[PDB]
Amino acid sequence: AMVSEFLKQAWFIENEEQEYVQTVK
Repeated sequence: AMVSEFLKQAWFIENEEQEYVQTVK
């Protein structure tokens, strides 16, 4: 079978689940 774990997000990227480092306040 062919999975699309990378394609299921490659086109869909939410800011909430985006790549970013934690910055203090």
